[PDB]
Amino acid sequence: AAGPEMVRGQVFDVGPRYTNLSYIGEGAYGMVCSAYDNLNKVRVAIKKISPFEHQTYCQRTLREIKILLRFRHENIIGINDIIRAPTIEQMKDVYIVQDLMETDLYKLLKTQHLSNDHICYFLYQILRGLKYIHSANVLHRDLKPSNLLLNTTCDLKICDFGLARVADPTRWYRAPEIMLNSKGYTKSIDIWSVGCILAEMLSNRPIFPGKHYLDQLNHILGILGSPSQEDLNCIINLKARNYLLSLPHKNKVPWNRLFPNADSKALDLLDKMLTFNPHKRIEVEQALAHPYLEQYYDPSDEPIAEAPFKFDMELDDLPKEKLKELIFEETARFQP
Ligand SMILES: */C1=C/C(=O)[C@@H](O)[C@@H](O)C[C@H]2O[C@@H]2c2cc(OC)cc(O)c2C(=O)O[C@@H](C)C1
Repeated sequence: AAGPEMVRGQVFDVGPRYTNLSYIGEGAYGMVCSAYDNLNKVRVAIKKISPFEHQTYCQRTLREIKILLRFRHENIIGINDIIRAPTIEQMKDVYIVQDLMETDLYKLLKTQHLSNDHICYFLYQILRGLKYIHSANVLHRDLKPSNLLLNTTCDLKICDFGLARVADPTRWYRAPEIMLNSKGYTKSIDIWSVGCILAEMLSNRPIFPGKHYLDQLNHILGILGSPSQEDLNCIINLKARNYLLSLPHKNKVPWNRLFPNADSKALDLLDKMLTFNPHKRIEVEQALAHPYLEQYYDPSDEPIAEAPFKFDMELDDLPKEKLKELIFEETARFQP
């Protein structure tokens, strides 16, 4: 049929295996289409990426592929297949094939009230995938509703691991310690994000929607109030600590005034996730065992990674041509 299929001007060269192309999205260098996998007789999502001229875009691509080839968990989108040219010279583009999901949490939150069972079930599933990621000693680092994919039966998968890193322990879902001291290197960063997502499910409305960089921190303290003395001591960067002190006092807005209609158990969980001090922040295993998730919590049915990562390339500084090379090698699993 014709030649290489074309979607909105962009070449989508996915051989005869995948046909019936239909546009879904365009997150910069990466267009997402749905397709029909003629081998497996299913419909799939296919992401086209062209990272090879940007070290950063190569690092995200390598990281995502490396991680996701190694992960196997129901609440994490897996990689079915990767398509690419037989020679690194001709490898200009990379197509990642994954399960077609039906919607995402962001989309879903702009159209629907979530019943408490649903919020509970989505939360559960987020935390279940998170437990597996963290057992692998990996930080997602970019949890937000658009990275939470949903099917018609409410199965939830975590997506986009391009910012993931081996733990070294949008702006709206960023832990405050990332704004404050180092480049945020604890698992509690992900828990924070999940608190933001929880709050968003409770009200259909982002909890800390900072319009600019320092505003994000004002939204956070607007709600949690000024950090306590002990909490100030965890900000160990000179300029951040002093900045915190230069801020006018702020009251802690109680959770039931922001969410008058929420399950009080959900709000208790929310509190522990949206804890300023990262050391006092609830961890994933305790989050799952919280009373709020009582009906889904099943630790015999919450797999962990068999072995934790410890990255065989981290601190990169690798040139693009080198990253491309590893991307070529890691994508080789899938070549004829
Ligand atoms: C999953 C990570 C992302 O890129 C997200 O930002 C995601 O929101 C993008 C979104 O296009 C995907 C998408 C959309 C639908 O229909 C709503 C179904 C899908 O299966 C996917 C998908 O699989 O996204 C993957 C490729 C990336």
